[PDB]
Amino acid sequence: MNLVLMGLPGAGKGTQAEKIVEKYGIPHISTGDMFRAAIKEGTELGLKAKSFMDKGELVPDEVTIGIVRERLSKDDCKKGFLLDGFPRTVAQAEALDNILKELGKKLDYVINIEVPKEELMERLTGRRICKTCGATYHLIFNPPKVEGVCDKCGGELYQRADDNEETVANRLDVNMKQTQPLLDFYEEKGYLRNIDGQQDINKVFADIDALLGGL
Ligand SMILES: Nc1ncnc2c1ncn2[C@@H]1O[C@H](COP(=O)(O)OP(=O)(O)OP(=O)(O)OP(=O)(O)OP(=O)(O)OC[C@H]2O[C@@H](n3cnc4c(N)ncnc43)[C@H](O)[C@@H]2O)[C@@H](O)[C@H]1O
Ligand SMILES: [Mg+2]
Ligand SMILES: [Zn+2]
Repeated sequence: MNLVLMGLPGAGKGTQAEKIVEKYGIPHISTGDMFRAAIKEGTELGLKAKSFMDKGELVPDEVTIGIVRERLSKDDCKKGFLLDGFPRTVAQAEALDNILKELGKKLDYVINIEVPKEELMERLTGRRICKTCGATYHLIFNPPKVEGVCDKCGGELYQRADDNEETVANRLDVNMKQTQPLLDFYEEKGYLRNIDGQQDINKVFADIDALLGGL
């Protein structure tokens, strides 16, 4: 099961990834998580990635493609993987097509979670994230059981630094620009599937899981 999740910032990629992982346990490969970890530990690639992230810009394609190519070469990706947030440019999609050729592999689906851009700033500025397990919640749209507390592991919820209004405006503009050409690229391959991201979280997943049924 070789999958890509795509979607504009705040459409609900991470939320659906956790469900897909919870049910199928395929590795979750998130370029955002990889960069964020690189930052936590002060590698030079991490420190250079931070300046783009802080501004809501994309990290350059060469860097991103390099780390994905190395990550997909591991034994845990031999039977399946869930790419989350990569590709997000056509150039990344071309790279991925060729990385996969090198490995003797092919994508099964690119799952695009669609939500109108005009709803998305609200989704990110109100997001709260578990410090321990990374599960996400939203103060209005999807709150936790107890204010301040993750329902999964009990950890404390924080605001991600790039979920600032100004950074969010730039992330939506940057990703909007990249999205239509990427959609066209995969629509031509035949394995792009669009999911209505406006529905409730379980129903979105239901729609995704209809596709994943043939493992
Ligand atoms: N490939 C690449 N190339 C170059 N640079 C790269 C890169 N990948 C990453 N980067 C760099 O790293 C940065 C961060 O990238 P990354 O971490 O990938 O962020 P992103 O793509 O902006 O996605 P987000 O995590 O913001 O949103 P999400 O859709 O996953 O939302 P969630 O499920 O939490 O949901 C959002 C909110 O909505 C809520 N919610 C979700 N679903 C629903 C629903 N159905 N109903 C109600 N509320 C919902 C949630 O509770 C939550 O509060 C980039 O800006 C860039 O700088
Ligand atoms: Mg995410
Ligand atoms: Zn948690």
